[PDB]
Amino acid sequence: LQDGPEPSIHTQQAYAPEDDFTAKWTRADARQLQRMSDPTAPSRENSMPASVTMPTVPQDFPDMSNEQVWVWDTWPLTDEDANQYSVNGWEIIFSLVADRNLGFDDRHVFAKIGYFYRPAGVPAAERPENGGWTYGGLVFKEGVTGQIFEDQSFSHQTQWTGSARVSKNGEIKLFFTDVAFYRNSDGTNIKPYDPRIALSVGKVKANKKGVTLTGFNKVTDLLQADGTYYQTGAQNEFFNFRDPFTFEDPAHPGETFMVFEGNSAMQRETATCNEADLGYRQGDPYAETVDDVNASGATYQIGNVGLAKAKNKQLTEWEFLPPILSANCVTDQTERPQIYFKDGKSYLFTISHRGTFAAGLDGPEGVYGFVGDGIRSDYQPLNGGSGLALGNPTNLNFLGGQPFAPDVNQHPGHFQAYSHYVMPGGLVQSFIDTIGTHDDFVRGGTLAPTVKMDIGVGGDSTKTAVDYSYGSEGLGGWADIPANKHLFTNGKFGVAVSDEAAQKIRKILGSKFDDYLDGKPVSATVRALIEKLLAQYG
Repeated sequence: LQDGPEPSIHTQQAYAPEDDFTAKWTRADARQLQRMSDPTAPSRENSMPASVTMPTVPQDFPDMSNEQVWVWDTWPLTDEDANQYSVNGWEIIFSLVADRNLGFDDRHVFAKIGYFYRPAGVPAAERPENGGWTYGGLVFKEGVTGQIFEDQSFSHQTQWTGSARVSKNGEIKLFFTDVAFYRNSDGTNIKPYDPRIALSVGKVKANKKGVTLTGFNKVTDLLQADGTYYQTGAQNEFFNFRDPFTFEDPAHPGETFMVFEGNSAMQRETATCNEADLGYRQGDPYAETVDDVNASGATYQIGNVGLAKAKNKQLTEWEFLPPILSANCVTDQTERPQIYFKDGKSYLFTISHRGTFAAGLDGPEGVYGFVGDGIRSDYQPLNGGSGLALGNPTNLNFLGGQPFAPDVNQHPGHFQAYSHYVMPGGLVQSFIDTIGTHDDFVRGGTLAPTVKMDIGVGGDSTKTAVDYSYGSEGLGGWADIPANKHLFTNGKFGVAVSDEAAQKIRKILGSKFDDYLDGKPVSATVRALIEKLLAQYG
């Protein structure tokens, strides 16, 4: 470690979900990122430690849709424990997609949700190089998602990132960010954009030929920024509010929660930070003062992670709770939060950009993570108090550049991955933004290879380490989003089954089972036979 401030003291102690306690990712904590960087690291080489750095993705990569669409933020079908699902023999994922004719950086304001599917139960050695995914098309019919907005004057209307909860009958509750924009030809705002957390219910139809979705005809407006906990358009027209992830906390059975990205609810140009945001230990010769930080420009970076609680079992109404993490004077963007449970801990994982860090701070693109003894706790930022769990290869000694303009001295993998999502067993999937150098670089718009991050190394819950023996030197399969639970369902009855049971069921039963799963009527005798067999494994 290079000389610099000690990290902030955190206890990991749990509070009630309803308590007004918000953990801080402090300036002291984040300055550990500079301390971890090797200052000797020569041009275009990685300066961050290998154990918290994503293995390098090759610039020669396959495209998952054969270039039919641009693909980025992607998510599996999940249950309340974040297990990932196949339905009737098909792994299914949702992704943000855009018309491949657009410049990659114009994707955001024309984003739509589509889906991919592939056979479940295929060993890695038998899977196609590109992941073996088939593009299923768009989820929503034209015009459906605009229905929640009173002001229909929008210039752009998009579907942004969320999650998808699957029920045993193959019903899906798709949580997503429904966004209306109001812009001039030149890209400037008329009035503030309007991002909302929404739900649409639909259903999987799956047979031998493939997967189609029904429903997704109605959208329920669930949440919009409030102004007390989560910043609004009036407080800051470029406020962040997006990315719903729902789950059950083992410590609170029978409730459903949601994390999402917000911003601390301060008036943009009146925002300030205070001592706690800084978090320096008494006496530290590297401590900063509140006045200095308030001077620096850092008060414009006030990202947080929110919590909400469902007010019914249908998940159609929610209540805001106080934020669980704030990054005031640290970063603008604590994106795509999820809660991951392991060894009796709550791990909050989030992603952030290099560019969004406050003045005086810096770090790689990628996964930042926090650990604690509850979903609301005094979270301990992982790995030396830094927060860094999985950064893209980065020379922190040189400028970051941008995915559309790489710096001459920067690692060509600086923007190789984004919208990372942690899957069961610490497997991390992400999409490729840019790979290459100043004058020879390519855009991705397809998923990277899945990698493996071991969480809680050496008995120490605050430490993570990349497993470089996974796949081919740390790189697993292209777009590998594997299911660990397997639904069989006729659309009414269903069971969720393990990998091994899925295999045995598919082999034992015959074509009447294929009819059953396709929703065709069968005799009561044949049905009871099928369903009694299933029930043994659910």
